[PDB]
This record gives sequence, structure tokens and C-alpha cells, in this order.
Amino acid sequence: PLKVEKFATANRGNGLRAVTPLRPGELLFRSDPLAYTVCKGSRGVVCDRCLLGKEKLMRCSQCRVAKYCSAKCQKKAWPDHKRECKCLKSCKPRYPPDSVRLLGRVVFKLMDGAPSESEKLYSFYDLESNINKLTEDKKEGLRQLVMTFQHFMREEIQDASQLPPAFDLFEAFAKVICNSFTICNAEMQEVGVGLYPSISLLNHSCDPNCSIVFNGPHLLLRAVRDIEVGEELTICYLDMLMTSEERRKQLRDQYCFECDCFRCQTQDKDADMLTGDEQVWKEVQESLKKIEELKAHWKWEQVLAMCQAIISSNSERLPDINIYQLKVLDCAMDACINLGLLEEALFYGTRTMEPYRIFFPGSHPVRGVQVMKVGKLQLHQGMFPQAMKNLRLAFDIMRVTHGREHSLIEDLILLLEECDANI
Ligand SMILES: O=C1Cc2cc(C(=O)N[C@H]3C[C@H]4CC[C@@H](C3)N4S(=O)(=O)N3CCC(NCc4ccccc4)CC3)c(Cl)cc2N1
Ligand SMILES: C[S@@+](CC[C@H](N)C(=O)[O-])C[C@H]1O[C@@H](n2cnc3c(N)ncnc32)[C@H](O)[C@@H]1O
Ligand SMILES: [Zn+2]
Ligand SMILES: [Zn+2]
Ligand SMILES: [Zn+2]
Repeated sequence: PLKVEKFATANRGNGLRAVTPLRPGELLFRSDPLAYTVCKGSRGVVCDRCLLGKEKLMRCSQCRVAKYCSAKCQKKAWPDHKRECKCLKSCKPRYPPDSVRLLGRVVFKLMDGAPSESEKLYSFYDLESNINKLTEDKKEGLRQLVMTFQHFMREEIQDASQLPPAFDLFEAFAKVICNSFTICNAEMQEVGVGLYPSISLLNHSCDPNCSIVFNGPHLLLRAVRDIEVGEELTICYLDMLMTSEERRKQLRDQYCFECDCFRCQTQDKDADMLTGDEQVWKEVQESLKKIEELKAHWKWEQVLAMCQAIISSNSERLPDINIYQLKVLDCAMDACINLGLLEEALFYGTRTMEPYRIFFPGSHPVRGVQVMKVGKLQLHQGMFPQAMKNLRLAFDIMRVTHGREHSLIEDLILLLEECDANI
């Protein structure tokens, strides 16, 4: 019994809107991907199927590229892995761009698979391609991806008959660039990339009324505000820790539109995001490219060493409300968590709390997770008043953003029961 419907918007293509009134935290839609895969940096670190980290993964012996937490996941992934296996084998030791592997899985799913539930409201066929808006160098990039695909698929796909009817590879890559979801794990690390075509109906806002959250590859779409019958549903395509200029560029480059929202009109919060010595935060911005690369490959010790040279720099420092400092602090926290340095993690974690309160207003899944992490760190150092405060806060946010259908909630519920014992 669906609470949402596709409709044609006035000036931003198709969209999704409420059929009934919606309360904050209400579950609107849930979906497995049409197709999905591990990100290049998380390959060999998380299970290809369920996208969880394990220190020891089993590999597919044919290709030795697909790896798995367990026999269960490896056997169940086989149907959707079969045909890419060969392609991946012959490609070695060089690995295709994530978008190519993803499209491969799309083409196999469409050709070999039953009709997907992910396409109930909107199919891959319907996805926006923005073809008449692409720049020539973006076009050039798509043509390279098309030829990369043909090379990668030379064995499994020789001609048009093995693609769907009237399938155009250029058009399909155009779809993939602006309809690919970055799948994040429970701790909000980017772990994979997928297509969820029904979810791709939702248009963008820098102040959205809905939210999406991932439980492995399974995506949950929830309302994070009150929403009236006939009102457009929106999610934020972007990281909240971006300036309007940074949002402008990515929404142009990747999604081919100009955002007309209040926040973009007023440069909302931009000034506060860029406080401190300009010179210092440009070096830190520079350095974050390297830091974020190390983090995507889970190289925690190096992430932390780089972060500590900024946070505890002998030279001039930034305020924690500065978004580049903030990012550096979050990376540091997470590095310390995974290296088992729980004291240092907590120092950093606590310092992110006020800026997150400001930058993730209402109910945002990323703040809820950050608060849980800080609450969790406190709990396991004996700070039971403070910990209980944050865990209840995390629950207040995540009951809206995650909901009882997400298993991280059950983990928090147990943490709440536990911390409740002391009092
Ligand atoms: O048709 C489509 C295709 C598509 C893609 C996306 C999408 O993938 N968005 C990204 C993933 C998530 C959700 C929004 C934003 C960008 N992120 S995030 O920022 O919430 N996310 C990824 C980055 C993480 N880390 C932030 C960080 C970076 C660097 C240092 C410290 C922290 C936190 C979780 C979204 Cl939201 C909608 C959508 N509709
Ligand atoms: C994932 S889709 C959203 C659904 C899309 N509108 C459609 O018709 O299929 C992304 C595309 O929708 C359009 N879009 C999304 N949010 C928008 C906004 N706030 N303003 C204008 N266009 C937007 C852009 O063309 C963008 O590339
Ligand atoms: Zn698994
Ligand atoms: Zn294989
Ligand atoms: Zn905007």
C-alpha cells in the first residue's frame, strides 16, 4: 500500500510526492539494488555481497577478485557474479572503474534476471541521462567508459543481441553517472556503489524532507519532516559539509542542474564553514585529498598520522566549526576507533559534536551515527551519565533516520538497555 507516487514536476523532470500525510521517521520505501558492487578501495576489505568488514575474507577461486565474509555470501552472490567472473579474471592485474563493473551487473540483471523490485516505480529504462546537457569533455569521458566496457565485456558480450533491446551504452553510462548511489556502511564509511531506480525519482534539496540510509546494500527511505499530501519528497544528494560553491560545482558536474533552493540563494552557513586563517584551511583542504584517499583504502595508521599533524600542528590551527578541520577531526576519530585508541578517539569525537549539531539540523543519519559513536566511546570508559545522554540523543535522531527496520537500531537499543542498568 504505497504512500508515494511518481508525478511530472514543473521544471526538474519526474519526481516523487506524498499520497498521504507523512510523519517524521515514517518508512516510505525499501529496496535492494538493481545492481551493486564494492568500491575500488574497499575491495578485499569488505564482503562483496553483504558489504561488511572482516579481517579474513574468502576469495572466489576462479577470478580471485570477488571476496567474501563466508560461504553463505559467496554461494548466494554466485548468480549475479557468474558472468562478471570471467571478465574480472582476464582483466587482472588491472581493475575496471567501479561504474563499468556496476553497468556490467546491470546488463546481466536486465538480460538474465527476473524483473527487479527496485524498479517498481521507475526502471533503469526511465532514468534521467541529461544527454542534452553534457559538456564535450564529459562526453569524451563517457566514450572512454563505453570503450572500457566493451573491452571488459569482450568475452561475455560480443554484440547487440546480448544487450537489452535498443540498449545504448553511451546513454547507459550517462544514466549511471547521475543515478549511482554511494552505499555506506553502519559507521558511515563509503563501501560500495549501486543503482536503486525507484529511489532515483527523488529530486535534490540542500534542506530535504526525506532521508536514505543503507543497511548493507539494502536502502531505507524515510521522512525526516512533516509532509503534506501532494508535497514533493526530496533528499540531499550531497555531503552536508560543503559550501554552496562546492555544492554548485558538483550539482553541475554530476547532475546537470542549478540549485534554486533557499540555502544556495543565501550562501547559508558558508561564512561559518570557512572561519579561521584562509591560508591554513586551503593547505588542510589540499591535505584532505590524500587523507580521504587513505581512508577509502582503510589505511588507518597513515590517516591518523596525517590528521595529528593538523590537529596538533605546531603551526597555526583552525576552529572545529571549519568544515575542513571538522572532516580532519572525523577521520581522526574513526582512525583511532579502528586502531583501538579509544581515549584519543573520544577527544576528537567530542569536539565534532557542536559543529555537527549546527551542520546536520533536524534528523540526519550522519549526525545520529556520530553521536552513537561518541556515546559508545564514553560508555566503554565509565562515563555513564554523559554516555546515556548521547545514546538517548542518537536514538532520538536514528529512530527517525534509521527506524526499527535497520539493525543498527537494535544494537543501540541493547546499548541503551545496558547503560540503563547503571542508573
Ligand atoms: O539518483 C540518485 C543518485 C544518488 C546518489 C546519492 C549519494 O550517493 N550521495 C552520497 C552518499 C551519502 C548520502 C549523501 C552524501 C553523498 N553521503 S554522506 O555524505 O551522507 N556519506 C558519505 C560520506 C561520509 N563521510 C563524510 C566525511 C568525509 C570526509 C571526512 C569526514 C567525513 C558520510 C556518509 C544520493 Cl543521496 C541520492 C542519489 N539519487
Ligand atoms: C536522480 S535524478 C532525479 C529524478 C529526475 N528528475 C528524473 O526525471 O528522473 C537526478 C536529476 O533530476 C534533476 N534534478 C534533481 N534535483 C533537482 C533540483 N533541485 N532542481 C532541478 N533539477 C533537479 C536533474 O536533472 C538531475 O540530474
Ligand atoms: Zn558477506
Ligand atoms: Zn569470480
Ligand atoms: Zn540548494
